[PDB]
Amino acid sequence: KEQTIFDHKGNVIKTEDREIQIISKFEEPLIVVLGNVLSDEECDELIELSKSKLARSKVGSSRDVNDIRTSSGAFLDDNELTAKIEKRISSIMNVPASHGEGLHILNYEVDQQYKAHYDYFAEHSRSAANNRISTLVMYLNDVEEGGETFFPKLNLSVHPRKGMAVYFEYFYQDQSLNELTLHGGAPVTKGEKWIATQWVRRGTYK
Amino acid sequence: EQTIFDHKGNVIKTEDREIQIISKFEEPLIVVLGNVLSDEECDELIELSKSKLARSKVGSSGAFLDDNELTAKIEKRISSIMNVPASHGEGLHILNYEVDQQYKAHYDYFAEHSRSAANNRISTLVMYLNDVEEGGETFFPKLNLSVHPRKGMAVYFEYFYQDQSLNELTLHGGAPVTKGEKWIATQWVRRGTYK
Repeated sequence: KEQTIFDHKGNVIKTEDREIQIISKFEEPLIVVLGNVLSDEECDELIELSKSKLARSKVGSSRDVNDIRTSSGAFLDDNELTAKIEKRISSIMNVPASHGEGLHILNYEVDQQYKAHYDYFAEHSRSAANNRISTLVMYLNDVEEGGETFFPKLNLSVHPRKGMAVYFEYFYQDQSLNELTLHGGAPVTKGEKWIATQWVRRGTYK
Repeated sequence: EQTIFDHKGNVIKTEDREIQIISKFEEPLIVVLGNVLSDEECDELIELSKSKLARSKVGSSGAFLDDNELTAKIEKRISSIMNVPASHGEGLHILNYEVDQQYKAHYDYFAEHSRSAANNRISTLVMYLNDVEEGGETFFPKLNLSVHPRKGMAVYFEYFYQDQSLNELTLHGGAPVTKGEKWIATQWVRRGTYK
């Protein structure tokens, strides 16, 4: 029987540049809370990179490619920081960084809510052939109240904490296990919430 | 259903320490908590357990620690976390696990015909006092949830539901240590006062 993609024994993941803590696991589908994934400074820098990229990509600017408004503008431009972090993430996720879509940065304001959703795409969808297989959500700041990552079919919540992350995979043969990774963010009620996400495809993506 | 544990938001502010709410299994309620004990406090609890043993030997003039300033401070902090007075607690119980030792999964509440059934336990806090190289997870087999040991972290869970099938979902055990050793402190809380 094919084992989980995430393949780590023990209570830490030793990456080239950082020791990540394995905090807790829901065992099937695999959902893993991870500590110390990003430094505080790295969290702050990813937020700043997202803001500065946006401030200079408006209408009339030279590089306002149309697709960035619908809706790829949340992916960071490549630089030495994003390469460093994607390399670390690849050790955590056991999949080369070439399979990653790249660091996607998003913020949630008070009382905003998304529906719970799946991260993988629908069958016969455009991305079905080389679908997403696993996700890493990195919390880039502390949230005074609300903002939990909630898995409603499992009744499991992961609360945001700067530098912490939640990993989950949905590449199971039994499709019901993949559907149990349905998830959304509980509303922020005090503060704001910043996350970086790495979505990993079955095959190479970039 | 309103749980005994009653905390909104992402931190628990006690009188002497801010605790992080890391993750929650919502029913029955299992909460992973960060920053419950300082590293020094973890080291001290272990030392205290060892010093208490070095005095119980034959000819001298059990896992529960004696009451002193350290245990009083910790039980006060724990009482804010668990929303139950420290007087309901059995007191801090220190245990260690060596490589390849295992206990059967079990409930923390007592059987109905137990001497403790009339004042039964209602909730547990397990505090990890050291780091464990490999193994040692706290596992809930009916829920398929594991909490890995991390020095200064804790797992809280309660089993005081009227829906008794929820209490029966809190079956738990420690998975064997395969590298290193595991030290924990546990506070078990009774429905009424105990001490």
